[PDB]
Amino acid sequence: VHITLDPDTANPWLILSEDRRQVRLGDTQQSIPGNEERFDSYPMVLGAQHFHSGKHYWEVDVTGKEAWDLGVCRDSVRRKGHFLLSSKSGFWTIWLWNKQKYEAGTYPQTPLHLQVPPCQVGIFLDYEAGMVSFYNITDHGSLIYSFSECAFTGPLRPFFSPGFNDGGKNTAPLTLCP
Ligand SMILES: CSc1cc(F)ccc1-c1ccc(C(=O)NCC2CCCCC2)c(S(C)(=O)=O)c1
Repeated sequence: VHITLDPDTANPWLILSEDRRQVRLGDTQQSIPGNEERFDSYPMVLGAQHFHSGKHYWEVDVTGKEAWDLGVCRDSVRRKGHFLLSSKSGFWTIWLWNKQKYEAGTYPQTPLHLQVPPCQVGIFLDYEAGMVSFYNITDHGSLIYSFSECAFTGPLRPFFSPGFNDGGKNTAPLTLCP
C-alpha cells in the first residue's frame, strides 16, 4: 500500500502537501480543530494506514534536516500532552537529534554510529516477525537498526516527525518516496 499522511493526526506546527506524501514545519502554528486524534504538544503525524498483519515498506527523504524521528507506533498511542517514545508507550522509532546524533528508541537509548548521514531512510515492518528495520539508503542500503521480538498484538501506524520548531534550522521537508 502507498503510505499517506493522516491530516487529522498532524500537530498544528505541521504543513502537509496536497498529496499527503510530504510534511514540514511551519513558521507558525496553523489554526485547525482540536480533535481527539491530533498530536497537540509535538510536531508529529501518523500515516493513514492501519497495519494488522504482513510486511510493509516505505522510504523517507530527510535531506538537509538537522533532526527527525521515523518509525511505527500503536494505533492506541496517546495524542495529548507529553510522553516518551518508548516501546512501553507503543513506539518503535529512530531519530536524529542536533545534526549529528542518531539514536534508536530502546531503553536505555542505543546510539547509532552512521559514518554516512542518510538522505533517505528505508523502513520495513514485519508484523508477524515482530520486526521494525531501518536502512541507510545513502550508504548503499546498510542496516541502521532493527527492533526485534516486538510482539505486536494490535493495529500499527507509520509514525513521523520532521523535528521541533527551531528558528528555521529544520524547515526542510520529510517526503515519502515512490
Ligand atoms: C517530536 S519527537 C522528535 C523529533 C525529532 F526530530 C527528533 C527526535 C524526537 C524525539 C525522540 C525521542 C524522544 C524521547 O521520548 N526520548 C526518550 C527516550 C525514548 C526511548 C526510551 C528511553 C527514553 C523525544 S521526546 C518525546 O522526549 O521529546 C523526541
